[PDB]
Amino acid sequence: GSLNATFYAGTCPNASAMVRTIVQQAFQSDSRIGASLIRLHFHDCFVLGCDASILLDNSGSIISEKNAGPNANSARGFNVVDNIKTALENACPGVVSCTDVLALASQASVSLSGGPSWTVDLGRRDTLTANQAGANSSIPSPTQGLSNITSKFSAVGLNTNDLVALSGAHTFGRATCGVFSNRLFNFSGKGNPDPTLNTTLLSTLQELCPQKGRGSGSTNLDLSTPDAFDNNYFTNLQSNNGLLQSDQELFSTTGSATIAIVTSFASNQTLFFQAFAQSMINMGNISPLTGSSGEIRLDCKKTNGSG
Ligand SMILES: *[C@@H]1O[C@H](CO)[C@@H](O[C@@H]2O[C@H](CO)[C@@H](O[C@@H]3O[C@H](CO)[C@@H](O)[C@H](O[C@H]4O[C@H](CO)[C@@H](O)[C@H](O)[C@@H]4O)[C@@H]3O[C@@H]3OC[C@@H](O)[C@H](O)[C@H]3O)[C@H](O)[C@H]2NC(C)=O)[C@H](O[C@@H]2O[C@@H](C)[C@@H](O)[C@@H](O)[C@@H]2O)[C@H]1NC(C)=O
Ligand SMILES: *[C@@H]1O[C@H](CO)[C@@H](O[C@H]2O[C@H](CO)[C@@H](O[C@@H]3O[C@H](CO)[C@@H](O)[C@H](O[C@@H]4O[C@H](CO)[C@@H](O)[C@H](O)[C@@H]4O)[C@@H]3O[C@@H]3OC[C@@H](O)[C@H](O)[C@H]3O)[C@H](O)[C@H]2NC(C)=O)[C@H](O[C@H]2O[C@@H](C)[C@@H](O)[C@@H](O)[C@@H]2O)[C@H]1NC(C)=O
Ligand SMILES: *[C@@H]1O[C@H](CO)[C@@H](O[C@@H]2O[C@H](CO)[C@@H](OC3O[C@H](CO)[C@@H](O)[C@H](O)[C@@H]3O)[C@H](O)[C@H]2NC(C)=O)[C@H](O[C@@H]2O[C@@H](C)[C@@H](O)[C@@H](O)[C@@H]2O)[C@H]1NC(C)=O
Ligand SMILES: *[C@@H]1O[C@H](CO)[C@@H](O[C@@H]2O[C@H](CO)[C@@H](O[C@H]3O[C@H](CO)[C@@H](O)[C@H](O)[C@@H]3O)[C@H](O)[C@H]2NC(C)=O)[C@H](O[C@@H]2O[C@@H](C)[C@@H](O)[C@@H](O)[C@@H]2O)[C@H]1NC(C)=O
Ligand SMILES: *[C@@H]1O[C@H](CO)[C@@H](O[C@@H]2O[C@H](CO)[C@@H](O[C@H]3O[C@H](CO)[C@@H](O)[C@H](O)[C@@H]3O)[C@H](O)[C@H]2NC(C)=O)[C@H](O[C@H]2O[C@@H](C)[C@@H](O)[C@@H](O)[C@@H]2O)[C@H]1NC(C)=O
Ligand code: HEM
Ligand SMILES: *[C@@H]1O[C@H](CO)[C@@H](O[C@@H]2O[C@H](CO)[C@@H](O)[C@H](O)[C@H]2NC(C)=O)[C@H](O)[C@H]1NC(C)=O
Ligand SMILES: [Ca+2]
Ligand SMILES: [Ca+2]
Repeated sequence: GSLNATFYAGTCPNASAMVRTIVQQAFQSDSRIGASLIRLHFHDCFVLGCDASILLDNSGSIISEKNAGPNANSARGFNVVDNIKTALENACPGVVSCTDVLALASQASVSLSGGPSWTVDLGRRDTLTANQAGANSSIPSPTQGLSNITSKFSAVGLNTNDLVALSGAHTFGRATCGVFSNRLFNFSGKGNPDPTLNTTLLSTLQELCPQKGRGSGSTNLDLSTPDAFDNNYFTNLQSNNGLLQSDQELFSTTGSATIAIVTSFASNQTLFFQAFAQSMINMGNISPLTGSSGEIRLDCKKTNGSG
């Protein structure tokens, strides 16, 4: 419905700088926050479009996406999002959508982490509903395999190029034992660890995530540069060092078109950065609410009139 770069030009011209300022503050105490923030945009877009559905808390009317499988005890940064919103509301009351906040924060997070900048498209509007069931089914799982994951991307209009570049977001941030422990001991019922997992990594992960353990351990998505936004994620894959089954599958899946793309990104960081920016824009374009559909939420946690 034609999101555009200049949507707030009249009404909140400095929105981008303001978001960036808050995200930078946030980074001061939490190295992980930029990663968590971009993930929220991803999880937002993949369920009923980039409509801030994910942000909504439980109520009598709302069964929160926060409780969905991919989100529960995993998704994070909601308080920081509130802090960004509070700044915007103070400068430009009633203007900037939560859906837009997520898009803007994503760019700030990458740029602040040494990554590329891109021109965020704006004009999204905030949903009055959540779709927990959609979150359970629409969002890719790390263990469902590349074909299913690729279908899930297609399903929202994102192609293989998009999939590989976007997977590059795993260049920063963290993962809990449970999302990758299937690799560790009895992979795919084989009785052995995933052979595509670098044995050096395997050994440390095994210690981190003991087989009859509680699963509290957490580690870096990118063992090379856990916080910098760079192409090391791709180089890692070349060395069997991708963390998630879904990560490594991009390189190790015999005959996958993904392999050449990863190699290309591994060779040329600039190329990866350019592709990542375009892909972020593409993801950001998924099924927006626009015009007078939806609302501008005053508090991202709640529909207007609920708090
Ligand atoms: C990026 O996306 C933005 C959102 O779509 C664009 O801005 C919107 O642009 C429209 C105009 O096309 C703005 O609409 C108006 O809103 C005011 C009230 O707030 C109305 O009074 C006004 O209506 C009168 O003018 C009409 C002519 O346009 C008459 O036909 C009408 O009878 C009235 O006399 C008008 O309301 C629009 O009228 C036409 C309808 O088709 C339309 O449904 C109705 O909304 C709108 O306010 C604005 N939204 C925001 C948040 O700014 C944006 O467009 C550019 O920037 C704006 C500010 C305008 O200057 C546009 O002319 C300009 O193209 C766009 N930017 C780019 C580069 O694409
Ligand atoms: C790594 O993961 C693998 C997957 O879990 C696992 O593999 C095997 O898993 C199970 C073993 O528990 C195998 O299933 C069994 O198959 C035989 C014969 O086909 C059945 O006789 C078994 O029945 C059992 O027998 C009684 C009846 O007499 C059952 O009532 C009872 O449930 C009992 O479990 C059993 O059958 C299953 O029974 C329950 C049904 O709901 C299932 O549909 C049915 O399959 C399975 O054949 C085998 N799969 C594969 C791909 O190999 C690995 O376990 C191995 O180590 C041991 C635990 C031992 O089970 C070995 O046989 C396995 O090879 C596991 N490997 C490691 C090291 O952890
Ligand atoms: C979407 O996925 C989430 C996460 O799996 C569903 O929520 C979870 O559902 C389970 C079981 O229905 C709850 O669990 C218990 O865990 C045991 C299962 O191994 C049960 O035997 C035992 O009864 C426990 O009470 C989880 O607590 C729950 N997890 C979270 C974070 O909320 C979710 O399911 C929805 O919510 C449930 C509470 C049920 O009401 C479901 O009917 C309901 O569908 C999934 N949501 C949708 C729309 O599919
Ligand atoms: C590493 O990746 C970067 C980015 O993808 C490559 O540089 C880009 O190369 C493209 C060409 O494929 C180049 O393309 C456009 O811009 C032109 C106008 O400026 C336009 O006329 C043209 O139609 C294209 O749309 C693009 O500008 C450029 N991006 C940047 C930021 O420089 C890079 O390419 C190598 O260097 C470029 C300049 C070109 O000479 C290529 O032929 C080279 O391959 C990649 N390096 C390597 C070794 O592959
Ligand atoms: C298991 O993980 C190991 C550690 O990451 C990995 O070894 C390392 O592989 C890299 C890549 O070749 C080596 O790096 C040099 O060269 C490139 C130049 O482009 C640089 O980017 C690097 O920074 C570095 O200069 C690195 O030295 C190497 N470390 C050790 C101790 O060997 C293992 O890779 C082995 O298998 C291949 C990937 C191949 O590269 C081997 O040479 C390498 O030893 C990795 N094991 C497996 C099976 O993937
Ligand atoms: C391609 C399919 C994808 C799968 C299977 C996947 C799965 C996962 C999993 C399992 C985690 C760890 C969750 C946890 O341990 O709590 C995670 C974290 C993360 N995801 Fe992905 N994801 C995918 C795509 C994406 C995309 C498209 C983006 C952004 C553009 C993204 C950004 C992130 C970030 C930054 C983290 C770390 C978050 C943090 O530290 O808070 N992922 N993802
Ligand atoms: C646009 O936004 C930026 C950031 O919020 C504004 O600049 C900051 O202004 C404060 C207040 O004096 C300073 O403490 C910061 O050091 C500044 N940060 C940066 C990155 O510049 C800026 O003034 C805003 N411009 C307008 C017209 O409102
Ligand atoms: Ca959504
Ligand atoms: Ca990195």
